[PDB]
Amino acid sequence: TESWKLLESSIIYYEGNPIGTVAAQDPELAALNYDQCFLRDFVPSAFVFLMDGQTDIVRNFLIETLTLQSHEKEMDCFQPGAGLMPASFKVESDGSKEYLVADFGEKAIARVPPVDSCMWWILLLRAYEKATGDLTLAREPKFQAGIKLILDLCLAHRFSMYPTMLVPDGAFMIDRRMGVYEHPLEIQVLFYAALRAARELLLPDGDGEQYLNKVHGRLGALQYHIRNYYWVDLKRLREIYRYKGNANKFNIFSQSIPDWVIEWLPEKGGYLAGNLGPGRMDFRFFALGNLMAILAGLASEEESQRIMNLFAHRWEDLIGYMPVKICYPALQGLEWQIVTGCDPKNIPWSYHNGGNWPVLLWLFTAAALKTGKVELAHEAIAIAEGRLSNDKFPEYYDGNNGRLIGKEARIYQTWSIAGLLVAKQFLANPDHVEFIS
Amino acid sequence: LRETESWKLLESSIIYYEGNPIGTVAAQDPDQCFLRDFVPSAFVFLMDGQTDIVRNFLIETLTLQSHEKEMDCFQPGAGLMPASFKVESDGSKEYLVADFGEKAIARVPPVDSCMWWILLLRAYEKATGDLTLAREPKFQAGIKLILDLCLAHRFSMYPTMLVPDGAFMIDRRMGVYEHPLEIQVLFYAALRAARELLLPDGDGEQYLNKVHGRLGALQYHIRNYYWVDLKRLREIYRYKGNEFGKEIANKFNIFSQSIPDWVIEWLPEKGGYLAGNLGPGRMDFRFFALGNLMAILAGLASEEESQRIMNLFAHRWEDLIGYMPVKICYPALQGLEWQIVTGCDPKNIPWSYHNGGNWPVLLWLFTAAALKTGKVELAHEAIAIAEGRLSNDKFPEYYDGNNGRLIGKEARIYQTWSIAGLLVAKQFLANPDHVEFIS
Amino acid sequence: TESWKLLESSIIYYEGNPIGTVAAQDPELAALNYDQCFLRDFVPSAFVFLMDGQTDIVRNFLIETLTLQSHEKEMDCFQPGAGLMPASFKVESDGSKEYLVADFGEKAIARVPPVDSCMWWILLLRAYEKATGDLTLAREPKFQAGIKLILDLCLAHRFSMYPTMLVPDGAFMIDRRMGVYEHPLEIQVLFYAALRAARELLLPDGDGEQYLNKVHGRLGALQYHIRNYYWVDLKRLREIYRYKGNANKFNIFSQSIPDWVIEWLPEKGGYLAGNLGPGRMDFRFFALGNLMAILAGLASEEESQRIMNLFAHRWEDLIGYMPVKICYPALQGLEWQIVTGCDPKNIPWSYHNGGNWPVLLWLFTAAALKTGKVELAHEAIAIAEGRLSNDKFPEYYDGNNGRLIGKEARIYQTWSIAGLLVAKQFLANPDHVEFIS
Ligand SMILES: OC[C@H]1O[C@H](O)[C@H](O)[C@@H](O)[C@@H]1O
Ligand SMILES: OC[C@H]1O[C@H](O)[C@H](O)[C@@H](O)[C@@H]1O
Ligand SMILES: OC[C@H]1O[C@H](O)[C@H](O)[C@@H](O)[C@@H]1O
Repeated sequence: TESWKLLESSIIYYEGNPIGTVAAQDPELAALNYDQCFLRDFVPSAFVFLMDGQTDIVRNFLIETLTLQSHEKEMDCFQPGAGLMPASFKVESDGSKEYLVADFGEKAIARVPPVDSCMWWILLLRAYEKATGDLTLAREPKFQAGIKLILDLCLAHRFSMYPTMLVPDGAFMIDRRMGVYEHPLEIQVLFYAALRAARELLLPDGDGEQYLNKVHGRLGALQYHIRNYYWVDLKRLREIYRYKGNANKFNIFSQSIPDWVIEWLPEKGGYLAGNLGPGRMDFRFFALGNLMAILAGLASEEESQRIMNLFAHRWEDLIGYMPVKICYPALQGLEWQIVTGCDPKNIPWSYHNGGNWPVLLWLFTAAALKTGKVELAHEAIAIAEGRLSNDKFPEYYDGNNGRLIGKEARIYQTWSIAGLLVAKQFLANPDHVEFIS
Repeated sequence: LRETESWKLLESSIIYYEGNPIGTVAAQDPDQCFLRDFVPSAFVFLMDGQTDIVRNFLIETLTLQSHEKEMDCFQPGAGLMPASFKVESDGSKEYLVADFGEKAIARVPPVDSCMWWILLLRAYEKATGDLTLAREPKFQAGIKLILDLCLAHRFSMYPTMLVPDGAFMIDRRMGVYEHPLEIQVLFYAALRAARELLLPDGDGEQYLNKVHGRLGALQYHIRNYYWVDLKRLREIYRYKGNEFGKEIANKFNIFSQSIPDWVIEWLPEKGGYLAGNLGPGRMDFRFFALGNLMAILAGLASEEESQRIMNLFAHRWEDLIGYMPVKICYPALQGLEWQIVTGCDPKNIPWSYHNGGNWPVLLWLFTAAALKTGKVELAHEAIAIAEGRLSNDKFPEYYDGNNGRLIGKEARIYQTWSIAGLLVAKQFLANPDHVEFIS
Repeated sequence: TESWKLLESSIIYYEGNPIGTVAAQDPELAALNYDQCFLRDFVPSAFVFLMDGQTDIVRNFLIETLTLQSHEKEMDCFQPGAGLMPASFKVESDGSKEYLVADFGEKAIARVPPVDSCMWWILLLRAYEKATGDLTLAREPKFQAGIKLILDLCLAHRFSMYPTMLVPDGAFMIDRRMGVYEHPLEIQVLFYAALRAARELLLPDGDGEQYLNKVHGRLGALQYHIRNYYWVDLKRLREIYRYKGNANKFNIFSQSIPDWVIEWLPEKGGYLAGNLGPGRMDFRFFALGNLMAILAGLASEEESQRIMNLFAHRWEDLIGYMPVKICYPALQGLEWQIVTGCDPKNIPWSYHNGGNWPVLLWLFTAAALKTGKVELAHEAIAIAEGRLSNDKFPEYYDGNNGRLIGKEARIYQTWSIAGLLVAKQFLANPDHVEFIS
């Protein structure tokens, strides 16, 4: 079919071998960095290849990125943690020899750190092991060392009383300044998910035993903290609205609860908030964080049900014309200005700021399946299928309900293409959902 | 239909000049004849068969054109028609006095008045069968003088007609300057009429050549650049800014971030409309009813395009028709935009008058367009709504509010074209062949 | 000196001959259309060459543009008036042959019409005749025909009761949407100035006699209308503020007089307003319109004095760090949005919207000289000289007082360079001011 053929065209070969897929195949626009392979972008590609049985590419991807981990990465005589995985890479030729060049954030726009990338790497490594049955790769000293360098960076002692992870703005899939600084849901959910993965991956050698305990320790803390403090429902909103200023551990002034939240939430709906920090709660709903919370089992069974109840009751908002809304609602007017620095790629209901992202369909489908809401997966896929092909698989969609093709969206965006495929594969064989859960 | 209340108010409205009927007053609110206002009145009379008044009207208004008018030490184009005229008595004789814009509030020029004159002449012709009138040397000269002004050479590459703000039914500053839809549509319609009405005799062939050239360029321009639907909207939203060259998509440099949020949500999948205005760096996305409805009747819109406009009305019935047909334009300018665009004009406050008001007269255009596209149920529902209020409300000039719940703030009562509007619409409904006069 | 050498480098040769100067010599930025010769840009260049005695270039410029007038210009099967001069032109090669390509507005951004260009052409033709003493050029049938085609376009009967000229937005030096639609001062002043020029240029043959009368007729009307209706001073503001709604011929609601105007105007200051139309008066101050009104003698003697009194009392606003402010004040916030269509090149105090333009120094100097305010010319030139060279002659400056180098300004902008030169030439020999007056 059309989609498989596009996916194969996106494949990047290195020394005769396939090692990844390009971000997009848009002929008209500037190559920019979309000719590169992004670690976060490759995940849904990997899943298609894993399910198809052609696993070489995923193995090689993991081997090459592990080697990139060891590359030299710096800006102005300062090195980040050694475990840092890159945002993306591409294949360059100096005459006859081929070599890999990575962007670890020293080339990236706004110099954002690709914090979710080392998380996805660990998750994908686990996904690869479960899908193939190849235990050989994770056992090697190289990979054990690489997992450990990541954990060193994650579990490093920081100035905080909480087990969450502190990041600058634009740390995850949202790579632009969007007020997702401090402790955004996505990073915490993926952090948790990566810690869970690390348990089966870490060999319990003398050194490893030290790591597994730290992992198990943080997993517990992290789950308590996210479920008790990030969780939002009407019951919880009533509690927060009545809190005293200066029980409230984060000093939330109830006048700082938005109007829209109260009217938006159905009685049986709920979700994990976007962010938590001193004097601050981000009541914006972030899709990927919430769906992965379901998949990774971070959310409880009821909480998972309440999230899908929320998608059901607020379908136009969160799915509309193109699944899935990245976050809701959009920053608008002056708020857009202060929070994003007048970032013109993120105008209201566009891109990170309220846009609709096809790739997220694969997470929505998995999470719908895990919670038994099959009808919702059918409808979301039906919606996506009706437009994507005709629209040439746009990177994103814009507007309250995703009616517009994204303002600066690239066409033939690989994870949009891969997102649809993976969602159809899950629908055909729901047991494959185990790989991401 | 002559026994009915409306007809009686219409007969009362008639102005007489030396024992001859020449027009109708704007209102009988407890005055003078506006050229644009007379059109619906004329339509009722012609269908009923009283044509002497329409004929006399065209004669008298043609004579006024030749009158010498000036502002200060400068005189404007010879072919300019007046906004209105009235009968002032010497005491010993009756004579006609005209307002060509030199007496008008805001000193605006009535461009549409000339348009409507030509259209009414054709309307006269096609209803009576009388060809003699338009063929008279006087009328040929009159038509030509109007064409001289419309076909005035331009500095720009736009085949549209350049005008100042408030140059049509909206006679007050409303941000309708430059290239407003209504004017372009009536311009097109006036050119069409000029194809039949003009004689190739003498200088006639030279005029027909300029007319035919413009009709094509103008039709192409409006359909390709003013037309708005989701498909087209998606293209514009993805335009890159600051494109320079002969072959480029964004010829008018529209910045997508400037496109309002309401438009995206307002359009139905199967609906569409022609934009309010188009100029350098600007697109007015406001829906304008008279321009859009005339674009259907004059055949300026294609068949599909005409269907897609009526789909919009149906899908957005409360916004466009609501309590009183028909919303003059949507949406209202509000807050700081109303200030900047209208100059804090207290008569055009949000959802009032020109700025989002509902105007009875527009019902006849809506009915005509409904019939022509075969959506009769819409004309019927529209007439039903209007019929239920007007008589009781004493036929107000317009209505105010998002949906026209309020009677117009400064609306005149017993407004003639409000009355005529309803009569015309009913006459079209009874005999849909009468729609051929404006098409 | 540095400036002469830069000016010569800008010179454009055609078939071995110099025919004009490029807009800018900025190496780093995209060539765009700044590699072209703009008719409005060439004027201050021409003046330098006229004063230097090397006049060939100006003669050839006029001959070539006259030929361009006769070129085919259209968009979508519609032709503008035959007299339309182009915005700009450049030299192209098809192998060995060289040919001229013009932009008449069918290539221009936003499709703006270069209405001021045919005006400057006539003015420059007159300037050339007076400076050189060459009466040969304007007498030729070609040039008489060309002047006449322009007049046909200008004096064409339009739907208006006034003698002013109706234009779309972006018709003059301000080539972007800036609320200068309808009847902007600049067009009216230049129109007047061009009509005055046409009197000495038009041969009084049988055909010409018909033209001269129309010219003389319009000159009178136009001057009355501009002086009586556009003129602004406190006396006039008091009159307008007390006007009744619905004496007031343009229906100006006194609540639509801005606050800033009243406080801004000194007792002995005055100016010609930016625009006049139905229900509308643009109280913004536009520099070029006002200065040319002085030069062309459109303004009276006292009115000219009151304009310079205004520059003197409001020097920081209108001159500040870089002469001269193009218009004051800037459109801001929401007003910028509605009026300019969120045009990012025209953000507040930037470019057309409140920017400071070096080129305008040559008009300021001429107008200061004509009115006897020599000290003001010295100071304005002193100010300009201190920055321009070091800044590499930026196209424009930004900010309330022109502290910033213009946001997207090109460097080595020819009319910035030429502007300074012409202003120094005028200061050295004030009798040369006659050429533009
Ligand atoms: O498609 C590759 C990249 O595109 C954009 O930069 C997205 O914001 C980022 O999340 C993605 O990884
Ligand atoms: O009824 C006479 C006039 O009334 C109002 O002024 C309307 O704005 C105008 O369109 C109409 O022609
Ligand atoms: O410098 C050439 C051109 O540059 C910019 O486009 C200016 O707005 C314009 O006035 C000038 O003619």
